[PDB]
Amino acid sequence: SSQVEHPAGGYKKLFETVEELSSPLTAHVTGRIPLWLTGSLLRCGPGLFEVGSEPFYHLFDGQALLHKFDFKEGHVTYHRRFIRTDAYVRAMTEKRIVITEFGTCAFPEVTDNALVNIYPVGEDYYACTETNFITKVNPETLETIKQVDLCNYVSVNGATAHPHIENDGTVYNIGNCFIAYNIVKIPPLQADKEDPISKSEIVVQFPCSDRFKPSYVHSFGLTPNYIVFVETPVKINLFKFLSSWSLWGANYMDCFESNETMGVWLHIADKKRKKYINNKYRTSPFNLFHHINTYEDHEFLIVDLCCWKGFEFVYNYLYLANLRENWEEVKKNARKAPQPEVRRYVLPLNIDKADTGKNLVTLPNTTATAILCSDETIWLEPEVLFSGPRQAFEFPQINYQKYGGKPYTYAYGLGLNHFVPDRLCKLNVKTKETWVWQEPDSYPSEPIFVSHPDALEEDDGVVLSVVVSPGAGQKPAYLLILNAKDLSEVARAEVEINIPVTFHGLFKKS
Amino acid sequence: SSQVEHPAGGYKKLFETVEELSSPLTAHVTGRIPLWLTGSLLRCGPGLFEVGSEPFYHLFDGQALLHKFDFKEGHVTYHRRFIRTDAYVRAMTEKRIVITEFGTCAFPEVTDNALVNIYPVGEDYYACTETNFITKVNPETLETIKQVDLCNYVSVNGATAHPHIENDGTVYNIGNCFIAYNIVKIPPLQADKEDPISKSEIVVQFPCSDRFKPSYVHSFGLTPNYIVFVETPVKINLFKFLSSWSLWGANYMDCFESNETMGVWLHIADKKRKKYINNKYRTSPFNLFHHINTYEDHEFLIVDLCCWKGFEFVYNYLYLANLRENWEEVKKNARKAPQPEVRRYVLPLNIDKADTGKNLVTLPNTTATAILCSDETIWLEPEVLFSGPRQAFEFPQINYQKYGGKPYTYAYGLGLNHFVPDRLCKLNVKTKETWVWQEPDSYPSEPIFVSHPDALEEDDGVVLSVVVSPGAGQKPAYLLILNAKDLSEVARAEVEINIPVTFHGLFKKS
Ligand SMILES: NCC[C@@H](O)c1cccc(OCC2CCCCC2)c1
Ligand SMILES: NCC[C@@H](O)c1cccc(OCC2CCCCC2)c1
Ligand SMILES: CCCCCCCCCCCCCCCC(=O)O
Ligand SMILES: CCCCCCCCCCCCCCCC(=O)O
Ligand SMILES: [Fe+2]
Ligand SMILES: [Fe+2]
Repeated sequence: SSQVEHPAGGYKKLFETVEELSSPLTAHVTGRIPLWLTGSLLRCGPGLFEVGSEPFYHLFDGQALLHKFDFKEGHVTYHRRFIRTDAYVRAMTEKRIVITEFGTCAFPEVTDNALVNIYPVGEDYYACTETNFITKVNPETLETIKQVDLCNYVSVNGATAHPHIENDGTVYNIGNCFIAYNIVKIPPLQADKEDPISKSEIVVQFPCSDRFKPSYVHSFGLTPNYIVFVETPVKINLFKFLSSWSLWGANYMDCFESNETMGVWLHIADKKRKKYINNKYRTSPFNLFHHINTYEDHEFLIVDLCCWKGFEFVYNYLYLANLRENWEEVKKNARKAPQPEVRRYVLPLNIDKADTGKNLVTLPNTTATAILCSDETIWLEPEVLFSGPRQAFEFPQINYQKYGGKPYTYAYGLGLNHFVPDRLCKLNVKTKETWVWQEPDSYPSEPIFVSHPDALEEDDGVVLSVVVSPGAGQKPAYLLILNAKDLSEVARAEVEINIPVTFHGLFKKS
Repeated sequence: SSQVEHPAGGYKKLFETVEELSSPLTAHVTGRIPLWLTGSLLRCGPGLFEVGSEPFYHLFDGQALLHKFDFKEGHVTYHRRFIRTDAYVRAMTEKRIVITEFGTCAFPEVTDNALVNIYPVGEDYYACTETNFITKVNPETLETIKQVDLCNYVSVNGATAHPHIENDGTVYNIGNCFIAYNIVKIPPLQADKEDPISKSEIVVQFPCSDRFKPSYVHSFGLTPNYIVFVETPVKINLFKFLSSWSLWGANYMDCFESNETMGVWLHIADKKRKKYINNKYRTSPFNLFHHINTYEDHEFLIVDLCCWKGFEFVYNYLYLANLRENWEEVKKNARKAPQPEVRRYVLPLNIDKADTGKNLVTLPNTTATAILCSDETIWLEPEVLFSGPRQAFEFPQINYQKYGGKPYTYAYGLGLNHFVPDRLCKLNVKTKETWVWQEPDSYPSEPIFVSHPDALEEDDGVVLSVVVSPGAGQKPAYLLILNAKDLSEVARAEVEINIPVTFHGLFKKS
């Protein structure tokens, strides 16, 4: 949990327009930047929160800004450029809001505002949002290369900002199809050197709980042998979605509703046999954005999730007007929102009818349960790993390359305090011990883990976070490097300009 | 959690017949019994697990044995006597099992085998089970005085072994009525000196979820202004219950079944206005035996519970044959049982329709939620206070006289390890810190708190537990005194004879 209030309102700087740079700045280092840290931290976020006098309304509406911190020989640079999307380019051309964003209807066509994340496919990097358009970008210059329409290649209406990436470069993602949820597989770059997106395929399909209302989907789980998909009660109303949007004046946010009675349905597919498995896993209602990690342990799937307890769409609390309120009002507004909680669910793969009415979760080191009912639904209860009053352990990251999809012990996260990011966290998922890093009037980003090259242990490395530190006596922002063992500070690299909120990203080793 | 295995099987001594004493034994003290500790620890349990060659089958079948440790001027005695119930007396007379017990059908009429608890009404003390018969006993000699049939006074078929006792001596309890659950109020002893049981009344009534199947009920919650009842999916099948029992050969255990679809329904009544309040609180399935404590905080009820996650009846795992198995087999048997978990539920008293779809739990220091649905059910999620793999924090006790029904911080409990009692626990319900007391091959009882008589703080006192320590190198049993602050040992009082399992009891100040 956080141990801090924010009466000064410095968090408002997360949602304030900035300018791009024409070339990299030097970042003033204090402490010691590890000499083995060589490469680029690449992150996305909104950077332009109004076009002239026309305002963007929602957290996810501001125009995509691609950020880069470079690390070489203990020295750091910072650079940023707006992504030249249709949304941005046409807004600059016409000097108004042209494309409808998530929560901002444009007055008189799908957004490609790639403000959320960035990931590799073959030798390329793509910025994304959650729509059918991803944007190829140059990871060294931050130039925008190409718009790619996933619909030209596979049958999906969108795809998440959280694809899983296997060690050979294979990319998996999930997307709505208008009804199913399709898993897309993009193969690694092959000898022929042609673009791996042109070899995309749907490998497996998950069914939908309601023919006319698909669930919103933000991420999914992957193990060597299984794919896990969590169907939440946040639904997309397709009657509102597929009508004339500039008639009645709609945006994406206007098309969501909550199903009060379904709870959550969890789904598994066989990854290698490409086959949906018909186990009716059921539990109580929550929103889910980020899976932490998933793994196989005997005949069981361990599914670790950042949950929000309730069926109301958490995105309702993320209009900019609310996030720009003063501290007492920010807290008041979040009182009735769903409560964040890290939960471990355990999914049995061997369902014996003879165990009807009992708990199937026979593993020795969890309190998670799974009850086989007579209708063959399997009712799940979680083991809670972390729970704090409006204190979210969010934007989770692990040592992904070596532990993604596998037995693991540690996760790192961004700590939200009534939705305001004010700390960095580490959770031991076996023991539930936590570690916190926190300074007054400091607003960090998702922490990203980078392994030490001679690491023996899961947490032998650092985490990198971009921190916004407003109010003079300090420089506006900095790159924070923390030791992954105990979250003690190793270094920081201060810059002379503001940085707004960023959502996701990656470290690119060079 | 426990840190101990039990390969020696010493826990079997908890379920072995003992002989009563004709007068008190001296208990050899080591360490220093507090000089302000003056009075008697009174506890009930089974003491006779077979009649001749006819065996009792279930944990709750053995014949009631009343235990007493006396404390005066740093010296301790121990005494025990079988309760002269109809079950016991007739078994001694006829030299066989005459009355059907909970899980033991008698070959050829309700049991009054008062093996569970003991409590005060006016100037009297009554041993109880959960039936319509309670047994008046003498707290100084341990003589049995008389049988009382609650049906002669109030309309109930039974009553729990966990009445609440207000500071003036008022007694509240709950019982099934064959359909409702009735709250019985027994007033304090008045000037006229007549037995307060003759002034018993039903003050309020809780409705039943199923006309033909009432829920099993073990305890309930009480605050200055409210009564809380938790209706679980463990049901009593009245078609099986009310048929001729010695025809098809039935016992009490044979009449229980689990409703797979209702989950848990929570109920509140206005204590002072004597009125059921019609709020449809709903959550997922669990068994519940013991409420820890209940209290009012602004317009909310805080409801702390020892839960078992699942709908299967936990009492199915408590046949003596299973509890007498070897350790590896005990653990194996408990793998599919419900998982124990301490949970805090929070019940809003102000339901505004304008908040439909949202979390009503606006308190600042909980993660518990309560969601108002369109059908007006209020779906609850808990804040988990303690969770360990088959490690139950059970038989909870608090500083009851000063904190029962009120804001509080500390609970004490008996720690079960795959149902085997092997430690004593303390839980801070605000911070979730725990403290443990544990020795190898030692099997404690429910801890009971005694305040230092001039204490101003909540945990300024001691806990008392009766501990079975088999295997030579030690005396068979002892009374354990721990400091309530940190569970560090203060003293023990060893006795030369075995003591079997005991369930509940009290400290009687003299
Ligand atoms: N990560 C926050 C949401 C944001 O990425 C976003 C911004 C703009 C549109 C949008 O749409 C999501 C839908 C796309 C089509 C298929 C259904 C989901 C989603
Ligand atoms: N504490 C463990 C259960 C035990 O007290 C017990 C032993 C024997 C009979 C019995 O009956 C409970 C029913 C009484 C009538 C009303 C329904 C519950 C209960
Ligand atoms: C760094 C963000 C701070 C302000 C917003 C915090 C509220 C986050 C709520 C949970 C996560 C929602 C998903 C956002 C990340 C994404 O777009 O992938
Ligand atoms: C000291 C008891 C040890 C053996 C039984 C442990 C299993 C207890 C399960 C939860 C509590 C059930 C109620 C027992 C006490 C009572 O009858 O009131
Ligand atoms: Fe995300
Ligand atoms: Fe009990």
